[PDB]
Amino acid sequence: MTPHINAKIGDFYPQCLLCGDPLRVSYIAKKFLQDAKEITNVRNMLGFSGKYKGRGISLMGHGMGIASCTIYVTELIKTYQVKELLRIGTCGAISPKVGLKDIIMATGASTDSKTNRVRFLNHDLSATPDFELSLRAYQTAKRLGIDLKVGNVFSSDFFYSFETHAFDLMAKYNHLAIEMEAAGLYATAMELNAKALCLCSVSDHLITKEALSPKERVESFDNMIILALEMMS
Amino acid sequence: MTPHINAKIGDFYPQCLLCGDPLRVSYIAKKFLQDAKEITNVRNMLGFSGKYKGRGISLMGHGMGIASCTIYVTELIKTYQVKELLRIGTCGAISPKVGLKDIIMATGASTDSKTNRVRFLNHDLSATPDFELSLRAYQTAKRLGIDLKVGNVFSSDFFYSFETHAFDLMAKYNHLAIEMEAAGLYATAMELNAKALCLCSVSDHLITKEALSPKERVESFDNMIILALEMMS
Amino acid sequence: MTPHINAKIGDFYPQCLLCGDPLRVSYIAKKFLQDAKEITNVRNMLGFSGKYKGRGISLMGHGMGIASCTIYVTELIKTYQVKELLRIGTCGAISPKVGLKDIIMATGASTDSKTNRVRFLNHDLSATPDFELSLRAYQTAKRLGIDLKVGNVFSSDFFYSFETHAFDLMAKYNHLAIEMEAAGLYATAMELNAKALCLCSVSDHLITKEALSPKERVESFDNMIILALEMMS
Amino acid sequence: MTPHINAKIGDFYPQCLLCGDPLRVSYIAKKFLQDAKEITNVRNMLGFSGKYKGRGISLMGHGMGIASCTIYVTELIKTYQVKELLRIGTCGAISPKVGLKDIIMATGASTDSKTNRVRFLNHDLSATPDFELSLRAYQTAKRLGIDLKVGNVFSSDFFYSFETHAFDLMAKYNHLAIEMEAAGLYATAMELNAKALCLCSVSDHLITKEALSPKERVESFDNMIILALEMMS
Amino acid sequence: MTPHINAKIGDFYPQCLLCGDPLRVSYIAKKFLQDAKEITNVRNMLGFSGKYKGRGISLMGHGMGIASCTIYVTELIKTYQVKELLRIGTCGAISPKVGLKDIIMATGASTDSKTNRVRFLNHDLSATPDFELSLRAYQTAKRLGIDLKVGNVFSSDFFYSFETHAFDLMAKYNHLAIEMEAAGLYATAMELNAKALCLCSVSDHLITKEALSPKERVESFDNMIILALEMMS
Amino acid sequence: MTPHINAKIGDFYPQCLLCGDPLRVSYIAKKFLQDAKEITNVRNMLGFSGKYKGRGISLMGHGMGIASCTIYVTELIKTYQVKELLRIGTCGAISPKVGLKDIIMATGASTDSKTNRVRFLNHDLSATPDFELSLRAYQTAKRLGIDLKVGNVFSSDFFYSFETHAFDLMAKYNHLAIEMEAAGLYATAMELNAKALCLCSVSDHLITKEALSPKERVESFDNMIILALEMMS
Ligand SMILES: Clc1nc(Cl)c2[nH]cnc2n1
Ligand SMILES: Clc1nc(Cl)c2[nH]cnc2n1
Ligand SMILES: Clc1nc(Cl)c2[nH]cnc2n1
Ligand SMILES: Clc1nc(Cl)c2[nH]cnc2n1
Ligand SMILES: Clc1nc(Cl)c2[nH]cnc2n1
Ligand SMILES: Clc1nc(Cl)c2[nH]cnc2n1
Ligand SMILES: [Mg+2]
Ligand SMILES: [Mg+2]
Ligand SMILES: [Mg+2]
Ligand SMILES: [Mg+2]
Ligand SMILES: [Mg+2]
Ligand SMILES: [Mg+2]
Repeated sequence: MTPHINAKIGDFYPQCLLCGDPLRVSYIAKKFLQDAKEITNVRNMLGFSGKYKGRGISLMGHGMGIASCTIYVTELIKTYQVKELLRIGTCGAISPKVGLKDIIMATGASTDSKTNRVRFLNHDLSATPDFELSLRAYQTAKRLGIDLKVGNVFSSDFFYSFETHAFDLMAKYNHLAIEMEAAGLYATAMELNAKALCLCSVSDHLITKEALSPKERVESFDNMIILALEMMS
Repeated sequence: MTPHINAKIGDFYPQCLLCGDPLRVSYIAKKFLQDAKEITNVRNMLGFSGKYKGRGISLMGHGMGIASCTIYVTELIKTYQVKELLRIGTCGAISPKVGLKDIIMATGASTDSKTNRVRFLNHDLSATPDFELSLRAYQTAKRLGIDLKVGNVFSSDFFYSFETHAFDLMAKYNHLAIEMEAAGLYATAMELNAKALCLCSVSDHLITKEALSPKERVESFDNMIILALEMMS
Repeated sequence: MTPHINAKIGDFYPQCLLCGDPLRVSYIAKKFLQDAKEITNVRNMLGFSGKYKGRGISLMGHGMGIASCTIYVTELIKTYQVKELLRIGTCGAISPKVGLKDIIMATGASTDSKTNRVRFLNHDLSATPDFELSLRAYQTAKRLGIDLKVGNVFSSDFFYSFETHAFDLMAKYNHLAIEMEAAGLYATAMELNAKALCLCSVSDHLITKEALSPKERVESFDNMIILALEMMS
Repeated sequence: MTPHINAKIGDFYPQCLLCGDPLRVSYIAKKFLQDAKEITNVRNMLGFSGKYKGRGISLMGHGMGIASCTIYVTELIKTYQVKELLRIGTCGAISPKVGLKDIIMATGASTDSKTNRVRFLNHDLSATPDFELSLRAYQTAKRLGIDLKVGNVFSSDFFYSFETHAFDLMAKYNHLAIEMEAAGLYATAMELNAKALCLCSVSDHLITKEALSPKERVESFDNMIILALEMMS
Repeated sequence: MTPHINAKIGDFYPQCLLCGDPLRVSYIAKKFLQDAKEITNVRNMLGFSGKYKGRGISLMGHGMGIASCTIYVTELIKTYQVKELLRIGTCGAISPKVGLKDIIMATGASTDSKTNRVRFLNHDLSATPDFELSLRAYQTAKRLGIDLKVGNVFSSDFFYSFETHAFDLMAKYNHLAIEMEAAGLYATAMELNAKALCLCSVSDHLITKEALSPKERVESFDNMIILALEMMS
Repeated sequence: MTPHINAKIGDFYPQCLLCGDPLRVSYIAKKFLQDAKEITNVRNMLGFSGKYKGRGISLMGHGMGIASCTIYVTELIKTYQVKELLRIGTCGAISPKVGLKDIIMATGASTDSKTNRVRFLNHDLSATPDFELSLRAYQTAKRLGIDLKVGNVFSSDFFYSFETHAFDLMAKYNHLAIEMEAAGLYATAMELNAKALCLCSVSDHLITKEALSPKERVESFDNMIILALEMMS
């Protein structure tokens, strides 16, 4: 129906888990869902619908960066009637308050993008998640025994930053890590009256240069997948 | 020992309620606190310390606008050891999702100020409250039977706006009301690693133009004072 | 009559002395005026009308920062028919050309605020005083034998600056001191076709670190008060 | 070896064709290359190395938006030593000088992104291709009988624009069409001293609403693919 | 001695009259000065030194636009030791407070240029003249019977404006006319510790569309030349 | 027929060589053209029409800086029907890729001006030349044995820069030299659907501090004059 999704209307459940990497979306479908069906594959951006503990859930890839994420989120809401969007992904830590394998709930997404100024009268849009979803993540993490870290992230247009000298200042202002999509998800969900939240897993520390190995990346990401699926039950 | 506060070091409790109007601060001290002492009065900007249900509580006026708010909040944190700052105040509603008497909890504060661009590398700082405090407000409001509305506010440098044509756009993006200080409170608490939250009571609707009577403004504000004091007890 | 002033129309004389501190406004009324009457007290922001050497003079406090100052100045012009607004206050000197106790007449007010960009097509508004009032201040200072320093000030949204490294640059560009309201007074008076001027007294030197004692502050400020009242006779 | 490309060092030829859609990349490898090997597939972002008329050429997908494109282009140039990057793709025409089927060569890429201001001291970076490549494209098109349209494109962070009222203005300034990556490819190739060029095929007209069927889209895209490969051969 | 001035060190008097049009500079030297010597002519941009009523007077052309004016003013101050710079020129009136043949003294120069943001830490520089010079102009105009109009001008990078819809707003904020150099003269003189002032004669009314004939333009300009020379004696 | 040009309609050929220095325009007319006639001289900004190798050529001075250039280019296109504008000039090198006496073809013109943001929706206009003219310059330089350097220039509002610390960054991004008009010529020709190109000759190296002597300046400029006239023949 859209240039970027070839699902039929109704193929998506009203709650959708989002991730930048469509191969990880496929991995979640195979490992954690029952009866999962591939519903879209335009540009190799895979999405699925299946069941977790008897509950229907959808999964959709969104690519990297605010511009890509905004395209998919816009279409999910406007065309596919998605109401609740839970994004997961990795991030690079910049604060001493977090370490490798930590899960962060982004109560705000700062950015170096111009997109929110374009959307919002050239002023400062404070891009934020839906509070009910934030409460649900916090409650579910308490239930599962997960030490959820809570603060802002910085959504950058740059993976290869030209402003590494500014990381300490961002950490001072309660930015725990850097990723590339949260501000676009939040602003699009705000634009279109939908509920959204971003969780992210610390795979790399940008201050120490320490990184997880491939094997511990998969293990730690699984912990955040389970948090997300449990919160959608 | 600041240009703006003449309290002695140690006169403030670590939890402080903030309001822009020092006469409303004095009203809270007289009506709701026990043994309230006026601890500061530079520029007629009054602050107090007293007890609510046996628990020490301080109150501080902060004046109008981000620049004034920032001065007082900075001094409270850096000189007076204040750790938790709960701002209450009125606001002008701009969204159909709220009406007069509603209490809004601002999970984000957008702004037309340049102050956060000056603080934050000329990028977009998403100014947000402390999550734990927002959870406490949610739980306390539920206990008290308050239908707490949760979303963004827009903190303006203007009371007499030159951009009233933009109010519908702001409301579309989940801005429930306009006030003049929240983004500064939030940014200063982020800067200084303190816990802050803003609650605001809808006194007027800037769109549909309804307005509370002076007698309803008292009952509605009292409702929000009680929420705040119960939160800090 | 407004949310911020509870005077009756007619209570203000057409010339009004402005100061951020309502307690200093009261002090001027009691020390320097005859038959002074308190005409407003909303938010503890006092204003008065009285006589100086047989001539009617009003005084009004305006709080701290551009947003606070703009609210009061807007209402004084639009509602209370004030035509001439003479602001006094303290400042932090940044130029070697001034020292403690000097009085500065601001022939321009630069700013880090975004307010003038919002007002003025996103361009640079050169915020300036009324020329007749500047001439009167210059002539009155000569008459009184005051060495009036004439240059720009920098009106900042920050008392606790994040840009102290730029003070020398600002002084190079003929900024003699920093305060927090002149640019808003000037822009509002420009907006509404009224006459405004700001004088400020050097209470502290931000470069040399020299500072007046509490008692020296009161004595030098009196010299400014006299200059101002004399220009309004 | 890089986070977004799992090719071996040396798997890329120094000439690489780029496209946002990795499924079109795989289509090109299957239909136009001989002995094509899939050399990378992280995030389902496919790249290939194969031969066209006896010469080795590589293909790489880059996703949607400047941020995504910049990631892949940076890694291609640095880790994989790619020297010539020829991007093809579709675009939405905004000018009367072009229509469906037309191939545009972008001698400049304007943008609503902030990325180039971040890169370029907050000034205006004129993002441009390598001139020798643009000359090779012009000569190859002439030899093949292609009526190459030459002008600027506008690279937007938005597929769903909030500024459709501005399309006529852009077309007046010689912007023939809108796409989402050219300015990022050009800025990154400038940063890293590599040769880049963007060609795009008009598949939709955003003014008139002309739109090609899936069959015409394939046939018109083939003409661009052949132009690109002939340029590299 | 500089790339733009071929005068010898010492050829300029410390007082210099400035004008954009070097042909008008030559006209002033021939008609109003005694013993006038042409001291510079690079790029046909003429300067002179002569006598007016026994007093040494220099004249220098500066071209059109802030960037051109800035070049000449910088060299006059830094290399040729000029201390006082009095600019005359024409302007396009935008205010009902002025009409054809009026002389405006610019106590502020607003601008659409980025130059002052580049100079002034990305903030708003309020570009203003030296007050002593403005007082001398006021007194001299009174002595000569000239009804000098006093307010801001808007210095634009555009003669052929793209923002004519904004002229009324500019006029509301006390901008009497538009020209193209004042803000650059004022900022450069502030930078380099020199005394500057701009006067301009209304040659065309941009609102009412009134314009002066070629012959009328000459006679009204003479009145401003005499004012400037009388002020410099 | 305009405020800045007093030629009659029809006095300009449709191809015009442009230079900032009207005395250099005069020098070109007398040394390289046959039957040259002065056609305009407002503000001493000279322009001529003559023949080179039997072919009609016009020459016009445009002064210094984007604002001055824009005035003349706008009038030449809109009033005098000029269709092709070839600008020559000097520049200050900032890249190791170029040295004194090198001729640069500017395939893009970056800028610190605000003019293109004002023209272009506050976004980034990539200011570029006409491709056919650039091909003609490239081919003509090859024919004449000139080693034409091809890259971006930076068109600045400043001859005396406040940002010399950024020169290396701009060179990294393929900016070979700094001048002051190219971005304005390019934006105006794009605005008005005309063909433009800028060549510039390195007179000074801003990094190494090398400079040409006065006689070297004339001799090296002659080589680019011949290049330009040859491409117009
Ligand atoms: Cl390690 C890492 N991860 C992510 Cl998600 C990033 N986003 C921007 N820079 C980044 N670095
Ligand atoms: Cl009614 C109302 N209240 C507040 Cl606090 C405001 N701030 C800015 N505009 C406003 N309107
Ligand atoms: Cl000492 C001093 N006084 C004032 Cl009024 C100020 N405004 C901003 N910084 C300041 N410092
Ligand atoms: Cl049809 C179309 N195609 C592309 Cl590539 C676009 N980019 C931004 N808007 C767009 N519209
Ligand atoms: Cl009539 C006229 N004169 C001048 Cl000096 C101008 N500057 C910018 N627009 C203008 N119009
Ligand atoms: Cl040497 C030199 N030449 C030119 Cl054309 C310039 N433009 C800006 N700075 C400059 N330096
Ligand atoms: Mg991820
Ligand atoms: Mg309030
Ligand atoms: Mg004060
Ligand atoms: Mg594409
Ligand atoms: Mg002039
Ligand atoms: Mg030149």
